[PDB]
Parts: sequence; structure tokens; C-alpha cells
Amino acid sequence: ACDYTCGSNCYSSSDVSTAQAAGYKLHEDGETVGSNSYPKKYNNYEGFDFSVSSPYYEWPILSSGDVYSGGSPGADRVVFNENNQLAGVITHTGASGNNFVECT
Ligand SMILES: Nc1nc2c(ncn2[C@@H]2O[C@H](CO)[C@@H](O)[C@H]2OP(=O)(O)O)c(=O)[nH]1
Ligand SMILES: [Ca+2]
Repeated sequence: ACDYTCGSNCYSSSDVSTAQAAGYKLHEDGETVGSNSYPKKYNNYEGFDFSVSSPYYEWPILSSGDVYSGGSPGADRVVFNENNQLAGVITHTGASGNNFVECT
């Protein structure tokens, strides 16, 4: 079964955990990856009611299970905070434009 389902993508908790550990580490070293500079601040334009405190950073989670390292980031993102608490998994899939919806 899926712990998080983002459109057609299936993610297990381990998947989220491995992406999140990668995003935070980079967040801590003050480094970026890819043309869209990840991880980056997540602004909450959407106004989702996260259970963890802001500020928020987004990093891509890939359907292949590989850790993002450049090129296409895909539509899925793992959202974490300063304390490395998971806030949520979100996706551009099924969302208009560059908006996001939460993975279910
Ligand atoms: N929609 C949306 N995008 C954000 C937010 N914070 C940063 N972004 C990024 O800014 C762009 C302009 O909205 C979005 O595509 C997204 O980049 P990503 O596509 O690379 O994740 C946010 O709260 N909402
Ligand atoms: Ca997986």
C-alpha cells in the first residue's frame, strides 16, 4: 500500500524519510542542487494547516526512489522545517499552474 500517494506516485514512509534527510542536510550546509535551487523556502501560498512550525523548505521526492541530484525535479515535494520535522508531502499533479495540493 502507499503511505503517501501523489497522483500516480506511491511513496512509503522510508521514501519520505530518505528524501527529507537529503534535503535537510543540504539545507544545513547552505548548498543547492539543480536549476531550481533545492532545497528552497516553501511559502505556503496554499495556506495548508501544517502541524509543525514554519519556516518551511521544499525538496523534490522522486517516483524512481532515487535521491534528487539535478535535472527534472518532477512534480512531487517533501516539505520540512528547521527542526527537521516533516510538514507534509505535496504535488503540482492535479493542481492548476504551479499551485500544489497535498498527497493523500
Ligand atoms: N505554488 C507554490 N509554489 C512555491 C511556494 N514556495 C515556493 N514555491 C515555488 O515557486 C514557484 C512559483 O510559485 C513554484 O513553482 C515553486 O517551485 P517548485 O516548482 O520548484 O517546487 C508556495 O507556497 N506555493
Ligand atoms: Ca519507494
